[PDB]
Amino acid sequence: LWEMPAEKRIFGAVLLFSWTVYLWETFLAQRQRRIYKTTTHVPPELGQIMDSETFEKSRLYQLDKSTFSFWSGLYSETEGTLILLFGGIPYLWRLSGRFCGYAGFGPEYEITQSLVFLLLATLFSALTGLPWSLYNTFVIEEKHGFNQQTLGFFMKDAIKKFVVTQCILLPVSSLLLYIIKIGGDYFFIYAWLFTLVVSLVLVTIYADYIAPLFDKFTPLPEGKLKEEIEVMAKSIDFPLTKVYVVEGSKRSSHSNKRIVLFDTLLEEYSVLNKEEIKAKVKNKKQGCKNEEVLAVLGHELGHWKLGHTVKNIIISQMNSFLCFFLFAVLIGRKELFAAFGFYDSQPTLIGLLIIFQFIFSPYNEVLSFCLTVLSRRFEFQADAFAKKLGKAKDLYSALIKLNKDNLGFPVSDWLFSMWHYSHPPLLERLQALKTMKQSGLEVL
Ligand SMILES: CCCCCCCCOCCOCCOCCOCCO
Ligand SMILES: CCCCCCCCOCCOCCOCCOCCO
Ligand SMILES: CCCCCCCCOCCOCCOCCOCCO
Ligand SMILES: [Zn+2]
Repeated sequence: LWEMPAEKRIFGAVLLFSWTVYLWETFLAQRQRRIYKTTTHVPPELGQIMDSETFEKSRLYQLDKSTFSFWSGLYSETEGTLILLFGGIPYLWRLSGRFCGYAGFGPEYEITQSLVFLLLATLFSALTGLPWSLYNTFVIEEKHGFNQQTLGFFMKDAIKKFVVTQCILLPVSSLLLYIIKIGGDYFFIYAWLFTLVVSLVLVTIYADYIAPLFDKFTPLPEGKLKEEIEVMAKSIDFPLTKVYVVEGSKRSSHSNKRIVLFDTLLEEYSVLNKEEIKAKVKNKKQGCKNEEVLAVLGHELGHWKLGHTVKNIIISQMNSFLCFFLFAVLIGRKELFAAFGFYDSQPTLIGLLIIFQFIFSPYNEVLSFCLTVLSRRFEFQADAFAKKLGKAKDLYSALIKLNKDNLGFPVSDWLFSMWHYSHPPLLERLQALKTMKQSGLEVL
């Protein structure tokens, strides 16, 4: 192994790391699936939190998602393994060159060929994802009562998302690739700065110019909820401007500056809210009453007051800086390219692909995991901020009702949930909302 050629050590290590992660995640998923199969009546830590009918409905939902997840993750690991072993990436590259030369563009036009590759690669991935997304939407989600869309809506939506993605992706990619080629030895600072500016622009225009292409937004109607939101926002110096409702119910009954609220979150504005004896119980409808929406807003506004959003932005740009720096260190190493079937050329984009996705693999995994732990910490802090606003009782209630409307299963394997859950389990959140309050607490 030591004496194995570097190009073989590189390829082998990327592929073995892939398989290792996949086996670790298959192991974890099995432990969680076992809980769905095993935990067949409500535990006593939970009598007050779910009734037996909702519990079975959630267990059955989550178990179908888990089975679908096993097959998706097996197909995805196989497809990736086979692409790597049989050179699908050099193949698609050479195929992109072939399109270029029948349009009169020779190999010297590398960025052009790169943009063709970007189009085909994203198309391929879009196409191979489509059977799975259709099955999840029109079998799993349909079966358990959540899907609201037709196939025609689904396909209209998919094409529009793909087109809009290309409209932004390709021009931005031609420039970033140019910048990389024309800077140096400090090109990576300008590469980093350009991606920061693109990221800033995109985030600044998304609400007005991209989001309304895909969803219907309407102002929250005048009433008691609109006014309590305004009071709360003032109370924390939040410069609330307008409250909008997004008609998520065009897609799904699931429920999740400006404030935007899903209509499925709102008992009295959900579009989806608008028999042998009882009949009456068939009045159990979706969304949260107003005092619950407010506590959830209290939580969301905690992410703002506590500066979590600013911390996430800083983390992502420091990470982006670090990766562009290391890309600069590594991109002259011709063995990295040869590992993946690029012998006669070292295209810049192929370089980004290999270094950011393959070589940086272990760092990407460690960082994902670190961000997941941090996320859990921020969620407890946002819950605690709503407690501090005086809304613990309503947030407690809110989390139970949303868990029910979305059929969350509130028992999890501790290892699976440590690895995967960006929000702490429901029961851990409810216990935290029950604790005491405040005095001096100056016992540092
Ligand atoms: C290459 C295309 C692959 C197509 C995707 C199939 C995904 C397989 O997952 C199936 C397992 O879970 C599905 C559960 O939903 C069906 C419920 O059937 C009714 C049982 O009462
Ligand atoms: C020679 C080292 C192999 C030890 C780890 C086994 C990896 C198995 O994971 C495969 C899972 O993905 C399905 C597609 O890959 C099938 C080939 O795996 C064979 C591993 O030699
Ligand atoms: C993990 C805690 C989740 C709660 C807060 C979510 C905050 C969103 O953070 C994601 C930010 O990433 C997008 C990058 O934005 C680019 C802005 O560019 C910087 C301009 O100076
Ligand atoms: Zn939160």
